[PDB]
Amino acid sequence: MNITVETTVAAPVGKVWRAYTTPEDIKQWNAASDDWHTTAATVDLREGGAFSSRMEAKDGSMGFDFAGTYTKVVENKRIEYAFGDRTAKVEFLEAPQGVTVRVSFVAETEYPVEQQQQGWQAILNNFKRHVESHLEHH
Repeated sequence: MNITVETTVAAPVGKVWRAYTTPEDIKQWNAASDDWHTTAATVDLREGGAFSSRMEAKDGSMGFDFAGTYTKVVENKRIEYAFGDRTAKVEFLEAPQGVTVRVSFVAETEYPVEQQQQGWQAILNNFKRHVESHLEHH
């Protein structure tokens, strides 16, 4: 199954796209802890480029290992990449009222379809909150 999620934000396409693939920006809404756990996020912004972001737990709070590599990028607007044994493609749409960000990915059988849908949507929602924190828009 293919799972699709979408989030619309009131921000310039260039700023959203650049923030979408900045690791320091990613840390703003993910990959951080108060109880002193080791997190790091990296993004390699180039077609064919490869990157990995990881979270670690000192006490056992949270953590994970995510890796991905880019296969195609178009007009800073259409991007396809692979992550582990699954793949995803993100599209950026310019709207009169705002910019819409759409992410489609292949379902992982180990996790419920609904849980994955909400998870990836939450990521875009975190991107929305990132915009809101970095732009009056709220």
